[PDB]
Amino acid sequence: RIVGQYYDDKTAKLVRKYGPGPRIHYHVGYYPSSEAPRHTRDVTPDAFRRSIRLHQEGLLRYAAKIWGAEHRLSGRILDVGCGLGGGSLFWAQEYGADVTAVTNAPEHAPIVEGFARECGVGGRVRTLVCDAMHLPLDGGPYDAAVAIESSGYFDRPVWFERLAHVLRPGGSVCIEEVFTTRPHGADVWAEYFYTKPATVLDYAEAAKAAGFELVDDVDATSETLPFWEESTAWTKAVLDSDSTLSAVDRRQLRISLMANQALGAEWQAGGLRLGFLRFERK
Amino acid sequence: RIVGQYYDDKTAKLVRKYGPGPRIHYHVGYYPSSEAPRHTRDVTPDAFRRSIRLHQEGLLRYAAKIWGAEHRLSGRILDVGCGLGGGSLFWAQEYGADVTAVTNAPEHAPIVEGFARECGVGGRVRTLVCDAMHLPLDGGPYDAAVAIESSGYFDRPVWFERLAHVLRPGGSVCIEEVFTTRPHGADVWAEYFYTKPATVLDYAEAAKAAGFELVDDVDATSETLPFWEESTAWTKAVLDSDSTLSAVDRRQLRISLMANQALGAEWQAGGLRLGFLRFERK
Amino acid sequence: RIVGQYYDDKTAKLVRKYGPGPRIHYHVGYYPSSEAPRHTRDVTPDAFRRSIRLHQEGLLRYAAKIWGAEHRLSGRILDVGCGLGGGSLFWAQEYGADVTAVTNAPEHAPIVEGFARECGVGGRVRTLVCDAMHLPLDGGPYDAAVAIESSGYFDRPVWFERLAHVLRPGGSVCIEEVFTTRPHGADVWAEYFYTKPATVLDYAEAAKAAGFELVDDVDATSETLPFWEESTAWTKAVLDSDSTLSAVDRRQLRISLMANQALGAEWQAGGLRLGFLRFERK
Amino acid sequence: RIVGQYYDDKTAKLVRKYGPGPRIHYHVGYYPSSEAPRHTRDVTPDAFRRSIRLHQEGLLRYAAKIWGAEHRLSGRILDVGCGLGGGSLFWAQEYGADVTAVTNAPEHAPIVEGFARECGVGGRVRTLVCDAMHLPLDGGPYDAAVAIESSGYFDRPVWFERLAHVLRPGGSVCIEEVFTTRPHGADVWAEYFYTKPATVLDYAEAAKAAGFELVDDVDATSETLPFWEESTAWTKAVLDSDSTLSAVDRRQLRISLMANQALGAEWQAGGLRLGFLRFER
Amino acid sequence: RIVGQYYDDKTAKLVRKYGPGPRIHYHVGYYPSSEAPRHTRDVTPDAFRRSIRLHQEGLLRYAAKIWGAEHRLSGRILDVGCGLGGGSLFWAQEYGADVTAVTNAPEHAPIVEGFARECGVGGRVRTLVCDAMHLPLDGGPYDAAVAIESSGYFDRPVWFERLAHVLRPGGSVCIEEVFTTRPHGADVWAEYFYTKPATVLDYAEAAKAAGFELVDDVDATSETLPFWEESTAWTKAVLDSDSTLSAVDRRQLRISLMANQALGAEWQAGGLRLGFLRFER
Amino acid sequence: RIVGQYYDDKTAKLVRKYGPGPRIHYHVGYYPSSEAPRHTRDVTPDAFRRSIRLHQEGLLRYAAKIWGAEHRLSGRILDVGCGLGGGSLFWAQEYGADVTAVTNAPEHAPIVEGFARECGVGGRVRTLVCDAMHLPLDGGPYDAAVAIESSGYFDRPVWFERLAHVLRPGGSVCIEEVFTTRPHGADVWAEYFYTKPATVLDYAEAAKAAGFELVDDVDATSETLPFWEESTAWTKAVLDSDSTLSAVDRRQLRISLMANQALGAEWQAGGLRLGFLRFERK
Ligand SMILES: Nc1ncnc2c1ncn2[C@@H]1O[C@H](CSCC[C@H](N)C(=O)O)[C@@H](O)[C@H]1O
Ligand SMILES: Nc1ncnc2c1ncn2[C@@H]1O[C@H](CSCC[C@H](N)C(=O)O)[C@@H](O)[C@H]1O
Ligand SMILES: Nc1ncnc2c1ncn2[C@@H]1O[C@H](CSCC[C@H](N)C(=O)O)[C@@H](O)[C@H]1O
Ligand SMILES: Nc1ncnc2c1ncn2[C@@H]1O[C@H](CSCC[C@H](N)C(=O)O)[C@@H](O)[C@H]1O
Ligand SMILES: Nc1ncnc2c1ncn2[C@@H]1O[C@H](CSCC[C@H](N)C(=O)O)[C@@H](O)[C@H]1O
Ligand SMILES: Nc1ncnc2c1ncn2[C@@H]1O[C@H](CSCC[C@H](N)C(=O)O)[C@@H](O)[C@H]1O
Repeated sequence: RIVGQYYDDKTAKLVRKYGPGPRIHYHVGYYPSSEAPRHTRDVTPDAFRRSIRLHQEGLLRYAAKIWGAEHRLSGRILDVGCGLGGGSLFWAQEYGADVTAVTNAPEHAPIVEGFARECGVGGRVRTLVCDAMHLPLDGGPYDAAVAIESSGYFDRPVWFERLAHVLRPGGSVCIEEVFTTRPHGADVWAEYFYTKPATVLDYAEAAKAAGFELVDDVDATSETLPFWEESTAWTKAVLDSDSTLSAVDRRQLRISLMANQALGAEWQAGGLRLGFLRFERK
Repeated sequence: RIVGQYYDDKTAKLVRKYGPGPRIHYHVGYYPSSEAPRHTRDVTPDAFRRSIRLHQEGLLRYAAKIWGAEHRLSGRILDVGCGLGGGSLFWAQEYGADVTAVTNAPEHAPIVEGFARECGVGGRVRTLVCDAMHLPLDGGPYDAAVAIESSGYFDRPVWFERLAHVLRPGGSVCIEEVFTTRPHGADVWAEYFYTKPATVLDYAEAAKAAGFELVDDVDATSETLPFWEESTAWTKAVLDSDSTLSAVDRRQLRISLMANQALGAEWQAGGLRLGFLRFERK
Repeated sequence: RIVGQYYDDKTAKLVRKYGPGPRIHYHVGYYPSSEAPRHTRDVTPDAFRRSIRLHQEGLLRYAAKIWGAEHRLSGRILDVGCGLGGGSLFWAQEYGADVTAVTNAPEHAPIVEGFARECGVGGRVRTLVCDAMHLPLDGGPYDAAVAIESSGYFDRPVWFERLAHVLRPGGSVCIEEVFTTRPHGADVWAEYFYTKPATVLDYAEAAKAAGFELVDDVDATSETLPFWEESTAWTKAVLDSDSTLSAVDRRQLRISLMANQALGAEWQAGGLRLGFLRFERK
Repeated sequence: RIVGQYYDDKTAKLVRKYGPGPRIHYHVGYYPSSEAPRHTRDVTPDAFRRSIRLHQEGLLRYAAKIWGAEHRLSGRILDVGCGLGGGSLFWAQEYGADVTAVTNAPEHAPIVEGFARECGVGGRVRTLVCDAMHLPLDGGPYDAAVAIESSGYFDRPVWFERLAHVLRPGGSVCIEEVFTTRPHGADVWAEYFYTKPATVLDYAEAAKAAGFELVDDVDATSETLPFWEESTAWTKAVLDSDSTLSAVDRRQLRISLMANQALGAEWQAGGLRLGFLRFER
Repeated sequence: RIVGQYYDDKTAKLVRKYGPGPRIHYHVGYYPSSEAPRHTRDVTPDAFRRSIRLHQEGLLRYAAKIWGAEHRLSGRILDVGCGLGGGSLFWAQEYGADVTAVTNAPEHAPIVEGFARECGVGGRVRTLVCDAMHLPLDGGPYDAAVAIESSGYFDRPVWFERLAHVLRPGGSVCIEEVFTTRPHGADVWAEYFYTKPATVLDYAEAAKAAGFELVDDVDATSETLPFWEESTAWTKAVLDSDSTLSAVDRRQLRISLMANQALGAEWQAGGLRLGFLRFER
Repeated sequence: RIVGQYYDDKTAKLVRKYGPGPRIHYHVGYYPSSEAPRHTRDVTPDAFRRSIRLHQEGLLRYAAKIWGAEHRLSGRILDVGCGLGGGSLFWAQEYGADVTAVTNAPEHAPIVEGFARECGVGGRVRTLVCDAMHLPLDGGPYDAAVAIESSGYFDRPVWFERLAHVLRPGGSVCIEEVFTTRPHGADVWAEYFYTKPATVLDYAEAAKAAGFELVDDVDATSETLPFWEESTAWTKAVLDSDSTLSAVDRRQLRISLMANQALGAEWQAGGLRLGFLRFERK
């Protein structure tokens, strides 16, 4: 949709906040203690940035553990909604996977190829720019598909049909996602990020219809709540310190801070769930 | 029922361990800090008994909070799988509910009424020896059903259907239960307690087919883990201190001790969720 | 006897787990390398059953070696606490002994004679339902008594006195047993098996007061530890593979699994010795 | 200075609260689960003092764990700001260390010595009534120096210079202290106890300039916050229980309660950090 | 030399014993409990080959554990004396490494390449038909070099010199080998397999003179002694089972049995050590 | 007896073999794996010496663990049969004990005071030269007594009476010792070292008579067997390498080697037991 233009235009802010390096993640970070680190020695934007980065990697490491990526994500896999390729390179390098990276933000694909060349995995990571519900996917059967915080953009009934045609029997669909637990329980997240979160039931119903079984359903809501404290704290540090900010840039950072507070309030209100689902194709 | 007789044989040990009347609870306790109490001066059996009982009440006090017991559990309710009446009297005394307590252990029904009479609520607490998913009940339409750690013995598709007919529109089904998060994630729990734990997804599927919306899905695994520490230390204390135990009782307590360690381990292993659900009748 | 009835109720599970006749053993197996067998290709229940049985025979073959069974256990012997006859037939068949097998489980006496008859040794193996430390036995003086993992149920001061009268000068008492090495070092063993383990010192004191010299005190704790690995893996295999198990049997097997881990832990903790003793009558 | 006299004056009000032991401790307690014990039906002053003393002892056990006192704190050590000798005796008895206990409260020195004898380690524990930033180096090189809640009273640069000359190479300097995490973050603590708390960076800079390497930094703010609830409860239990309290001591106790209430609020406000540090020479 | 031709000749007798996989291994097996599996009622040649292949694979899993192949063996590495490529493929597949596989048996090079494709790592595994002590350094610096049972064929000083120029600083050199523990301790092994086994000290001296630091030394003699019992059993199972064996191959098999019997006796005589070593540049 | 003159005269050989340093032990070493280390890089006498020394320290560390020396051996204790003070300094320094070191070899006491001064524990370690069964012991009640491989020289009935007068109630007697398990089962050890080993029963009988209870009985026979391989190997290395040996010194080393082989053969023949006993005064 317009979401590809919305993801295009914030390329600059993502590299500012979640860069640099070759692996830039754009998803919430995982704090296995449900507590944000205390930042004392160093309260500059770069301190929160590196802490956000490290715990965003912690999210991937945690997922590969509970999903047993050693055998389930080491083969030929789809990285649906790849962002800037942080996840894509993570599977390619940590588990040797051959990755097809999918995005509807064209500005992003060349960045992912750059970063893959960079780490030397350009022969095992490929991008393609299309909608993930209409994608023609040459590349034979894939052993798995991973969606880190992108399935909220998808039509789930139709998306799971798509994956049923391109995933071999017994292949996995691994989803990290914001879900509702009550109705409207993720509205702040939904309206601000142009997503349409549903319940875990909705995902399971749509996946069952296309021939997938739910084999794992993990609640990481409490372990990802600290991400909003760090995300907020970073935004405050930039506003507080950098005096080269134009009035326009300063207002976007302000709007980002205002949103991070309302998102963090929602996260703990009990109406949403940060989940890790894994489906197996029947 | 084999398990109905299993519950009858438990009464004496249930009464000794979960303390005297009038409210005797047979569920896990709720430790809001996810820390076990440090019993530093007094490590007697009665000291762990009291702490276990205090937090078993806390479970109910907590559940009353998240479920809005003041309007949702203050009317004509079903208390399904009622144990020795602890939850029955709680709802009847703390929220004025008219409680119909259901159980398949005949030995327990007179116990509960003898305790309801003692508390001056004998006219608003009656029992029904019963299979939860079978009887007609001519108690007119019901405002709510509560099931605290009993629904694991039930055929959830059939049980929700029963409830659909006896519950009024918008009436609630409130569940505290051990669910699986992946297949086999509660095998110790299942085989030791004759229980058939299922995933929260299955509960939602079964309740939907019967006409119920899931409107709340709270986690409390880490807040109930300290209960296994406390229950293990009670059993250790009794084995260490009580020298008037028959070899038969001592063996049961040694067995209970082994079970409590396996259960506490399983609580931590990730395959298991202690959650609170609330459904609403369409 | 409460424990006599406990042994009667065990027969079916004893027969299933410790393999079919004619020699059915109910003691720990003896692994001379203190290593458990690596079952690399076949991890079926029957594969662990066979290995357990092979090493249960090895226990007897080992004990025959260290005890000089050729001259010491080839005559008129008592086999006290005889189980299902495994040891009885071993001594009768491998060393030509005339065996009087003693037990307090009435269900087991016909089992043993049906197996002695099948092996053509029915005239040199008779049973005696009995308390070990009570009956008169008019089997004339005896050359030896053997007690393989049964003496833990006995009053050792009284039991050695009985034996002193029915044994001839220089006759041997051969014991394999779980002893304590410090108080409480075998509490799991004791409470789960209704047993009263004592230190080797107590056995020596009791046997001295009755007229017996201790002439051999062998350790075999580390050589019998692998048995708990094997017994645990058998139980795991049955739970994993056998889908026709009643909830009752499944629960017993889940309980046995928990017990086997606690026992294997206790075997390693230092409070416990699996030893072989030989006494000689003065 | 006036501080050494300030410690002299509160000797009796401090043996009442934290005594009698032979080990009296004057530092916060360590609650490993980060919550105070629920106190049963005994809510008397002695019930709370016993709990306070318990977790005070636990703080030293925990410091001894993370510092590996087995090797690092079992030799010839300085106990810098020994209070009433509770920490000094601890190292002497639990780790077979020889301890030189430094204080600027001359009244406390006899009390530490008397208690060293009654424990039978008087031949392993001597006192030094002096300023910590002017330590007699006659007495040979020391293995380590430990400062439990005393270093907020020190000129850190100067103190670490003194330590650089009395401590062998590789010697450890083990510190438990209230640090700041931001400016004015420990002002209630500072202005009430006459300390100058500084950040962890300040401490590492001063240690560096004297040849010391920061090798360990543990945050124990959460685990010591309940001390203020037990310390507040004890005070309330005293005002509530004994009606044979003079108006003057009843007002001193009251002021301590208001202080404990202000101190515990600042402990959770974010601006402060109860930390454990170790430097190597 | 004559060795490279000696490896060429035994290609068929070695695919028979240790194939077919796509991973064929030519090193002893690792039996972590130090005893061979009791073989049931299936005592056929394939039953033993499967067991031999199992613990051969386990040796590489165990080496990967103690070497931490996650970081050290997951980059651009040399597989020095790659045999039929079983170890090469292992590092490519299990640790996402890029592998240059060196051998002096030219017949083995196609077999390693063919198997690299069939596993889909042919773009991560190239071969080098050359002498290990004359390695082409064009091909950029390597992260590590691994030598599973090949270094007994090497001039260690010269080989480590070559390694010092092709390996980045901090690069690892991971060796599994038969070492001597005393003079003549591996003579059966040496004279049968055309090797010159040396002690661990010899290896560390030669590595040092080329700038390498010995950082790990594990003794696995006990855990690899059962390989000779399984290897002997397999041979017996073949002589016993198939009566359509030519006299010539029946005599070659017989000689291998006498060899395995002499080799396993020397493995327990004390004079030899199956070891795992790691050097850092 | 003459044993003090026998212990005097081998002062030279003990320092040669088990020195130097301040802690020289003269007891068997403890190898927790029951396997002697493989010595390959370095097979000189000094390699075996240091390995013997290290595992002799391992014996003390193991004993303080199973005896909980932190509270049981940190007080005022008797080190009966102190040798050259290795054990004495170990308790004084590792657990802060105040040690009275007893010996009948006067040449040895000044060596122990030297080594105590040396380590700075001269104020907490004192020697006295007398027979351990007639010793006047001023020094109030002692909290414990330790005997590492010396009680074989003592009259056990009489020695335990002595300890009953000087040990406070609840104090420990900690014995490491060679014991017989069969008669004559330690004859090689006994005749060569002028000891009179008895059974564990004999020790318990004598200790019970003077008011002690046996609370711990550990079998370390298998863990100390490797000591004879190292002790032999050292003796061979000295004979093999050192060419400055006189014919007399070379014959004593030969005689020592011949004895170490016969002692090592006895150790595994099953007739002796290397034990760690702990008695508590009633
Ligand atoms: N309809 C659609 N089809 C394909 N990709 C879409 C899409 N809508 C949104 N996306 C992509 O989904 C991603 C959401 S955030 C990126 C997630 C990334 N895997 C990470 O965690 O690092 C963006 O890359 C966005 O471009
Ligand atoms: N099939 C069935 N039908 C109705 N009740 C059942 C049942 N199977 C088990 N139960 C009941 O469910 C309860 C299990 S635990 C007791 C729960 C109680 N609400 C408490 O927390 O104190 C017992 O009352 C048991 O008798
Ligand atoms: N009081 C008693 N008198 C006689 N036998 C007893 C007894 N108590 C228990 N036993 C027996 O002791 C045995 C325990 S285990 C079975 C042991 C058997 N020798 C074997 O190893 O196969 C059982 O036969 C049990 O019936
Ligand atoms: N300038 C100074 N020189 C030496 N000691 C000082 C000092 N200023 C304060 N102190 C001492 O440092 C201690 C602070 S509080 C006491 C801490 C003690 N280790 C305990 O935990 O119990 C007091 O003994 C105080 O007298
Ligand atoms: N001089 C030399 N240069 C390079 N490779 C050599 C060599 N001499 C022997 N080799 C090779 O080293 C290997 C020895 S055995 C094969 C080892 C292999 N890593 C495996 O475990 O399967 C053979 O491939 C042999 O051809
Ligand atoms: N009758 C006796 N009275 C006191 N000591 C004796 C004795 N007979 C032998 N000893 C002493 O007992 C010791 C035996 S060996 C020394 C053991 C020492 N604790 C160690 O393990 O390091 C010698 O010191 C010897 O002199």
